[PDB]
Amino acid sequence: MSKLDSLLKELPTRTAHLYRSIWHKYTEWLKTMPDDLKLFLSQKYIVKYIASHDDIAKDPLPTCDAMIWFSRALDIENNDVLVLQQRLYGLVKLLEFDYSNVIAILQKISINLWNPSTDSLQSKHFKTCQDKLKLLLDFQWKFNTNVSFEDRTTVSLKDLQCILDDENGKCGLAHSSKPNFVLVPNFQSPFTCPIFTMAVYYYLRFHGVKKYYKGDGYQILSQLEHIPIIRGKSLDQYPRELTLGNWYPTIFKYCQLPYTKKHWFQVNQEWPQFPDFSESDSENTIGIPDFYIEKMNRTKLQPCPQVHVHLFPTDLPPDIQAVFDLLNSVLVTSLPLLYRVFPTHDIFLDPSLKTPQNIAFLTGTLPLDIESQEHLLAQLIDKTGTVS
Amino acid sequence: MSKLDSLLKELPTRTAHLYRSIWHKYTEWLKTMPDDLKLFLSQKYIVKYIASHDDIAKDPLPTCDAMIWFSRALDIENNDVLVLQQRLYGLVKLLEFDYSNVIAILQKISINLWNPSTDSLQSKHFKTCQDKLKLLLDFQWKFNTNVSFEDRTTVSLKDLQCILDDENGKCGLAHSSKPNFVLVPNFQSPFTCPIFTMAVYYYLRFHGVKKYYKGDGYQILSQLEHIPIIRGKSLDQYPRELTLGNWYPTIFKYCQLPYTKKHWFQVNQEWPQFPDFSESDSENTIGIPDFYIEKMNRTKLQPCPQVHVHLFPTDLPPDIQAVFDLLNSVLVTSLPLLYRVFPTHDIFLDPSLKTPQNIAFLTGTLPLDIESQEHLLAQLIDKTGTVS
DNA sequence: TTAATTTATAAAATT
DNA sequence: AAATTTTATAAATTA
DNA sequence: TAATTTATAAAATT
DNA sequence: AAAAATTTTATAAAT
Repeated sequence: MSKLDSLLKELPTRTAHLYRSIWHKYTEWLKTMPDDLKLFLSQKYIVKYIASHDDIAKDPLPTCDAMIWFSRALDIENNDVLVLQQRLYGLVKLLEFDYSNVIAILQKISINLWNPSTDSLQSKHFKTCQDKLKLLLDFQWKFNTNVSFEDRTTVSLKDLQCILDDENGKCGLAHSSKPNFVLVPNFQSPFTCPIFTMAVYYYLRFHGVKKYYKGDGYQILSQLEHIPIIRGKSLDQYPRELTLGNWYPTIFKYCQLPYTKKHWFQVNQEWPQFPDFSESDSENTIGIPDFYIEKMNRTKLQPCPQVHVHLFPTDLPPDIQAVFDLLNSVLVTSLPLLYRVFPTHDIFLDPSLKTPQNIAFLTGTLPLDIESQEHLLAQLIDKTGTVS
Repeated sequence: MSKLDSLLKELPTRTAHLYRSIWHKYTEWLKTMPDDLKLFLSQKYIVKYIASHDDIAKDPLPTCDAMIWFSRALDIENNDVLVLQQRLYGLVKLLEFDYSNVIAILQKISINLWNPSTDSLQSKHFKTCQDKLKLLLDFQWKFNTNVSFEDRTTVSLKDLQCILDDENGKCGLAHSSKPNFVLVPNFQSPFTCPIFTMAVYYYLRFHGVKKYYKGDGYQILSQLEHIPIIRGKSLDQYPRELTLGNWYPTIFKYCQLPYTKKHWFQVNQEWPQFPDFSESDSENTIGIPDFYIEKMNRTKLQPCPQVHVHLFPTDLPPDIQAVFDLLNSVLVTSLPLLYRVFPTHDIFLDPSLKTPQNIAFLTGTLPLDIESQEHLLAQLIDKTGTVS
């Protein structure tokens, strides 16, 4: 703006200068879109700019400081500008944050929590594979989505919205409600995948295993208002906190990793987060740019594969169906692997998996060669009957 | 060629056709290069083509086969064609291979091997930080280059050639001789960098530590004909096979990871490998395309950071000097971090490090914020006096 | 020296 | 009909 | 019993 | 410098 220039005198020549340059770029870019004072600055465009330029992406900060300046250096609400700042720092923490460190904590347990044979733990909970899978689902969930606990128990499954977009090659489970997050399938590492986890856990939870553990039945998906993602004693509620706070150290010991409750029961800020916003498109999914999702779920976005085999019901209210079809897809996709590693898993004890056919496909071609999961196995403390 | 077409008769229509297209692409691409038959199929051009196209690179296989066909489907000598196959397959592993898995073994070890205090291990060996580092260097070295042990003992460090190219922003340690490999600093993860470990190691080898144990001296770099990348009892020789073979399991038990000797003392095929070839440029380093090096060293390529501090001698034979100055750069770059984590480390006991200045910067800026290294630490079995 | 908080123990209530 | 999430409550962590 | 890994007995250097 | 100790060499045991 004509009136703007005068306000860069007031600044040290050097920075006033960089800002001039940044500015020139961001505009000369912005001339690439359809559509003059403030609306030029809104999280959407600044974020897009920053993420779409490697040059900028690697070193975002001076750009961010610039934008917060230009913003507050214009008429923009103080709160507002600061919420911007929040989002911008979030964006960095995302871009820069290297997961390559945190990962082995994920790996370390995920595997040890899948292994149906754990001798080393006498602990009453985790007696079944369902207790295991419940906990691990929670944790994998926090790890990927970075969400508060209490918020974790606030989310009703019926709220969940399947993302199947084959136009753009996308699939996931999104929540646009109070917690704001998007989960994506990792097909290259099923075990560390929170959905594949939820798929197994949900098969045992609902279908149940005949002649072992009563399913809850899928009927209750109607007669019930709130359908917790993981179920405590009562059908309609998430497990109580402390309970979990007990389950957690029990596994962290077993895996011999140091445990801090605050990490998993409350938002972890050294860590990345999803923005907040008060059905998808090429570059974004629910409200969220895809790089956010790919980065926090640490896997490239893919289209839902099509299986022919249905372990989950095909008859169901339209709302939940798309979900269960997704869970079917992931489950059926990676189930052969699970069978080659932990054939001793509870899920395989259902007759339904005992049919000539289901046995046929569990035994057929492998999703990805074993020689891929070698490490992953290396990371547990109880070697099974199958050692490779 | 003219007398080619008739031989695509001979096959399946479909697989004739697929080759026809691969061919068309591939040739229509080569127009793009300066420069009449068998020449045109050479590992160089095929590899460049495959890697330079994301489309192919994701699914290299049909191309690779089509090429082996065309090759043997013209007059090309047998083993020769089979070598080409060897190369290609080696590529494919290189491209597709997921290190996301093998990783935590590296991590989980190197950290522990760094740690000066091992309460959980009694074993005599590795008592000195030297021994631990010796091993750790071997291990990281294999892990990064995938080389035979015997071959590991064949390499004379004078054979080593420092690559500093700041026009393309590259630095590393190269070998064009019998074993063929290139190593690169990982500045993101110094502990998991084999060059950093070789730097510290070397200081503790050559300069030694005052008041504890003898410096080997930087003189012997002339007198001796063969300088083993690490030394056993004798100055001029690599340590014997059985010894290392003793070390290794000792560290893994301590770290509670399984152990297979074949993995570290012989080529591991499941794993990738560098090409054999019988002073870099933009896209390749010794003989080798850069993606090979970035992928197998699992770090982006960068320029050598210039340091104003010299822990290594600035007076030497021109041959070895460049090498050290690299070592110095890595060492001086990452040393503050090591100090903030393991002060207790042997290296800090030298007076030279007790100078008003050397302490001046060891306490100065930090290379990358600690909150970065939380995980890496989380995997050790002995928590030091400093805890975070 | 109050808080606010993660752990560590004792009857109870349900699945 | 057993057994452990659930309350409940205090002890031991801190700030 | 291949062989490939592991432990034990005199020895030789650092 | 003389004397401690573990890589060494070998050699047998065992997987």
